[PDB]
Amino acid sequence: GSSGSSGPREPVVNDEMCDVCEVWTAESLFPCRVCTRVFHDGCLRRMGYIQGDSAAEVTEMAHTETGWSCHYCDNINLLLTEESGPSSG
Ligand SMILES: [Zn+2]
Ligand SMILES: [Zn+2]
Repeated sequence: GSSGSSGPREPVVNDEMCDVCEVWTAESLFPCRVCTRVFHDGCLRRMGYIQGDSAAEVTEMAHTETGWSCHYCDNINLLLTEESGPSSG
């Protein structure tokens, strides 16, 4: 194979490291910032998590404070009809 890596000084460890890249960036990380679990939208579609035809007229609107909310959070922040269907009870 091949080997070659040194440096007894390891970089800071942040819990906000992509689960597919394990890397962060100054700017806001996707999907969200607060949501501990961070994963690049592309890392999902690529690997094989989404691969769904979700043609939309939007590129990336997560960074913003009030934009897209990942599944984990699934917050009803966005102002729009979110008719839900909970188990009849
Ligand atoms: Zn990633
Ligand atoms: Zn989220």
